Amino acid sequence: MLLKNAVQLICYPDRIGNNLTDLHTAVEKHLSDAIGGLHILPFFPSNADGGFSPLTHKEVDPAFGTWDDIEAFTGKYDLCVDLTVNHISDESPEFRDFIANGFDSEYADLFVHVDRFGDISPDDMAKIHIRKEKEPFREVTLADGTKTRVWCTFTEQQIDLNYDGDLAYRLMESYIGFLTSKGVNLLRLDAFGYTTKRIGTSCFLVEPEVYRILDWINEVAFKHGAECLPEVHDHTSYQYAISRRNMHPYGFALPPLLLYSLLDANSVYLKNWLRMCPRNMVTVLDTHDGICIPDVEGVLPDDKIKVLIDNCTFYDALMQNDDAYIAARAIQFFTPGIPQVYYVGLLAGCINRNYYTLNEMDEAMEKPVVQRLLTLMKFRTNYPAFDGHFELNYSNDSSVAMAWRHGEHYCHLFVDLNFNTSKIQYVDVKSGETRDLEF
Amino acid sequence: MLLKNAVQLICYPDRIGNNLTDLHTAVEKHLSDAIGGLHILPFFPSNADGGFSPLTHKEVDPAFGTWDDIEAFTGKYDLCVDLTVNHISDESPEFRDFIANGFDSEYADLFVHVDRFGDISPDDMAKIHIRKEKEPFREVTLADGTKTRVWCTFTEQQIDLNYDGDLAYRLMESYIGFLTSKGVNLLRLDAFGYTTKRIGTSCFLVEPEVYRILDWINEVAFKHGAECLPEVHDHTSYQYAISRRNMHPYGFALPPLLLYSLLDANSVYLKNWLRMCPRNMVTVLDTHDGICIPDVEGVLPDDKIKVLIDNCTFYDALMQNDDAYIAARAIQFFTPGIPQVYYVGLLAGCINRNYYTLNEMDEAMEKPVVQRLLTLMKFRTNYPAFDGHFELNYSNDSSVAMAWRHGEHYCHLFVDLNFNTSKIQYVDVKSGETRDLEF
Amino acid sequence: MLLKNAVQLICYPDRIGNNLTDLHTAVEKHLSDAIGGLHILPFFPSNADGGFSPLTHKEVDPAFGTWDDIEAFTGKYDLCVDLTVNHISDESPEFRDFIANGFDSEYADLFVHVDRFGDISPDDMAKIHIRKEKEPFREVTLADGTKTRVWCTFTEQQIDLNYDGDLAYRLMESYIGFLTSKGVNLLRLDAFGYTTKRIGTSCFLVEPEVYRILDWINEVAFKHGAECLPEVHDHTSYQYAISRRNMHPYGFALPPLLLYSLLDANSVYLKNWLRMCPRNMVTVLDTHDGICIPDVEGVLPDDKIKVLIDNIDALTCTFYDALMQNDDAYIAARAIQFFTPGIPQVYYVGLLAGCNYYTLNEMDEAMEKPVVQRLLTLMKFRTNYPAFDGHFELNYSNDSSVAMAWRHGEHYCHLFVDLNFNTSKIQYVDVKSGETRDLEF
Repeated sequence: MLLKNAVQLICYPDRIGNNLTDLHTAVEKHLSDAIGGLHILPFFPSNADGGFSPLTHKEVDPAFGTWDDIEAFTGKYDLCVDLTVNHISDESPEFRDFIANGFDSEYADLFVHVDRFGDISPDDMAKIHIRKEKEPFREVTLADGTKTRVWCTFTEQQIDLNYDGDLAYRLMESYIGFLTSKGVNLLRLDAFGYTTKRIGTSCFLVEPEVYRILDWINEVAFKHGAECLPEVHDHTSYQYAISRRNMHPYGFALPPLLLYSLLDANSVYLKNWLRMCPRNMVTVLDTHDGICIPDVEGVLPDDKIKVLIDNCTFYDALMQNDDAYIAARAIQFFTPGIPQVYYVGLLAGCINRNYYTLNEMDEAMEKPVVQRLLTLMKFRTNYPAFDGHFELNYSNDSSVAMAWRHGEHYCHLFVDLNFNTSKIQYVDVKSGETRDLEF
Repeated sequence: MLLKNAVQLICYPDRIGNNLTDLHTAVEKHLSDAIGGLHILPFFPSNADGGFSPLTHKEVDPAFGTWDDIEAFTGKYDLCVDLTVNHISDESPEFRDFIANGFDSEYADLFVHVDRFGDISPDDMAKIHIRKEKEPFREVTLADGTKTRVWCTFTEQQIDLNYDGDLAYRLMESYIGFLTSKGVNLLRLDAFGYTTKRIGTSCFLVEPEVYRILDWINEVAFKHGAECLPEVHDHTSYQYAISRRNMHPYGFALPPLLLYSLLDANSVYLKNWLRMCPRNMVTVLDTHDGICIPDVEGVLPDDKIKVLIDNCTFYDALMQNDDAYIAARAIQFFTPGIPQVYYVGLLAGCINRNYYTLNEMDEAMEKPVVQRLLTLMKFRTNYPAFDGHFELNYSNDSSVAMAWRHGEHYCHLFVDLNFNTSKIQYVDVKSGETRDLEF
Repeated sequence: MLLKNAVQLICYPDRIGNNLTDLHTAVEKHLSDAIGGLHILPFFPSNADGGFSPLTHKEVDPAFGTWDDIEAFTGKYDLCVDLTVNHISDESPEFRDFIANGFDSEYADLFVHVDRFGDISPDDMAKIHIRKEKEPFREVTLADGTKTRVWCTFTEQQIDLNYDGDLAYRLMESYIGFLTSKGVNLLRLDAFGYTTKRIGTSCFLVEPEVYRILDWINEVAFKHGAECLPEVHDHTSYQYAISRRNMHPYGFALPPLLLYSLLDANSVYLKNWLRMCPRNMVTVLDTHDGICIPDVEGVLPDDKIKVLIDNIDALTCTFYDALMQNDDAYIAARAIQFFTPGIPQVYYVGLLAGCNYYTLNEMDEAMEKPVVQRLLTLMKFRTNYPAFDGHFELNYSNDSSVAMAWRHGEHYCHLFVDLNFNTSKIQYVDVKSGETRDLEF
């Protein structure tokens, strides 16, 4: 549908070269026919958390470039961008206005006021699903000298939005409209699970509230020509729930699943997942965040997870073994969904966030393992069979056999996990013969 | 779509009363507005395996009744019937003709000839997925006095069909056409996984062969006004694969999942499954076959399965506790899909295959627990909300909260697993008020 | 031809002093009555794997010395030397001729050509017992400019020999002849398990081919006055099969077994193993490889292996280090090793209490160490006291101690190890005076 069924690049704005212009130089020079889109990590004005505390989604942080540097991509490549639906910076225009004007501010109902709930019992606090070990409450000093408390799931420079009120949905629709006008196809919804706040609950993925919030955003997105990629790290059950509301789940189960598969030469759990895997997902191997274990619970039994845990750029977990890494990307790419490749993974780097100069990328492109990866990326991005249907094939319990078919076009992946071998056969339509991809 | 979204009765032809006429008497007397369909277990001429060795699918075994006794159901109730796609009786017209006329018989290519494969290595035999501990080869004496071997997965009176040849598909289309002409809506495909025979493979669910076989039958069924219910007992991954080819999977994960849930007062794994559960499934709690464990692998962790195993009509596994049983049916009925109720489960019986006289059923209907179950069955079969959408609600880890919505119509199930309590609230549209179902 | 029942030194040619002559000087100065033989690690022309890729077994690398420097040991000492039966260098004359002349070379059938089979199924690839994570196949560029593939289990400079053909047996009998002419008593058969290549199989320890190849090699050694020490790292069952074909297995079960015993003060599994242990084995404690787990499966239960593994990864671990550099524990392990039936080897680093190259002065220092003097006292006693030449009698003990004894007529010696306090006590019978006396170590 709306998006190109092609490889996407996950990248920062400023870590290949220095800015979006240098980024655009790198894509055109090397990746012009290997990717059909980019996920550019947060590139708005921000004041904490590596970019996830945006003052607004309506500005490019001038450090990275300008909206014209963004639109240079949005005529040839899909564009995936983060939408921080849970929270906005305390330095945002809206929150500074609440600080100035107190509860008389017209943006007051945009934030969550801990005082509405009343006294929250210990039992209700114990239900809250949060990683930090402080109460998720920031007490702020207003202009008048009063002290009120707002909900704060993350760092204190991040103020959560109020989805029992109305302003939060207007603010998001404004962001989505403007972002989509700039050429953004795909909205990665960051920390969507925390948008549901209800005392007595987990305040995380509270059902079915979470899906009504999620349905509303998707419709706003669809009116403006964009699809959604709701990102949550929890039981895969939420990935199928996302998938079944016409949104893109993450294939967060795949990376740890392949690590186990390759390290222990076992395809039983991988094949079972491919037979089940939620569809219309965006697949990753290495992210901008790293290793997440709860995403593979149930997909991989607890004993095999322990094996995996007992035995981080994705390349390092395979012990910098090129054959293993190439086979994992091969498997990822034939997995149903849109494959993302993180930029450090493209350059076979060695904590998960490195800087490259434009010379350093050209050098890294010369690496044998990287040329093998370009060959896959071009093939996955261009060969028409991937636009057809997935048919998994019978294999023994130490190998994986994956195929795609779209009319005449047919290609077949075979990975022997015992020897990390990658073999792709595809149909050259023009000659009608069966050919071996050289990678 | 084609089927009624209502409770179905799984029953034999001759175990409530003596035959299909007595069966029809029982449904009308007690179940006329509580079920929308029936799954009548094999009722064809058969010579082994409790009815799953049919001489033909074109005859009612006169012991049970006639096709007019069948059609008495197919004007008011959906009709689900077994189609033994893997094999037919050795006493069938087709196989006796092969015995008589040897390989000159025009039905010879309807069966699998072990000699085509050649010598089958030990390694290839070790791949075969079979329960019996004999080689799946029957050596038969022909009329001429020659001895040839045919493939035989089950008892020797069951001869497997050949889906590398052509006659097998004609025979099935003939069966489906005639069965559908008699009013059959739904074809339970028995032992479909064994139809794929290929040396070097498991000869069970061989992918993607199994789905092409499965797609073909579904299309034949759709031309003749019927849908399919492919029954396989293996990893749930096959249930999602079935579901994604416009066919009905079984919810074989649910029964052991509820047993664990109720016995250990834990909803975490149940809720995760409901959030994921394959859609358009047919749910059971007790079957005509009994306990199957591999259907809950992954759905329930290995440690909790051991708990379940360490701690059979479904009523007995709950220790004949009515509240627990009623709550399990309540949970089953709000689970997405078409709910089947096995007849012994309807009558709260106490190995999974009992006979009842027409008096004995009337008495069993008077049991308090059975009246509670009728109330659910009528509600699930008639209340319009189930025709809308499933929305699971937040609950603690010892309770389950399930709801359906279809316009104004809304009903909400809450089960406390600690006390086996069942509470249903629904919207009475006529008065517009919220009411409690009394059960 | 029967070997001396005495301690043997495992050592490099060039890491004590500068060369084999300095080695010989060091041996005579300190070890002349403490060892009855030497296992000199590979000293042939080689270009990979630390010496186990020999161009030929018929040359000494001129840096290390000469063949005459080797024969200087034979005459007072048994000599154990590696025979790489599985593979030879790609820079060897035989394979280099294969490079030039293709399949017209008369050395072509000496190597395994992966294309004989045709297509090898995934199921057959998955059967192969191979430790590296590439296919055991090297594709070589021929002189003609064409590309053919030969079987290659280890690094690509190591080309496996073809034991379905005949040339490999001649090549191997040739090496055995030359080695024995220089005085080699004992042939360590390196990577003996991969000699059996057969698609549809593990291509490692393939039975019963593997024993026929092993029996044949044993016979060639016997013609030329040599015995075999077939080295394989797998389930102990293979060690008893070797033992029962009149060859010397390694006691690879012992090191991990003693590590557990000392670390957990438990003699049950050690005693059970000594009661069963295969006969005519050569025992080591630290190898040139380290600690291997499949060598102790069954000998030590899976719960006790995990206990050991948990301790040691907190295996590239010199056995002295695995005992936390505890001198008493190390001496108690060497004592137990020495009373274990078989011929005990001491790796030279273990002799010198290292944690390496040494000069001749440095070895003099290492010999002065109290722990090394205790080890010398053991070695001399094991190499010279006649009771070991009789029969082994294991004694009853509690489950935290080990009681091991040997008897040969009047000669009798008795080891008692308390695993709780790492005490090593040996009492022996002084035949001439008839009294029982304590070895001072």
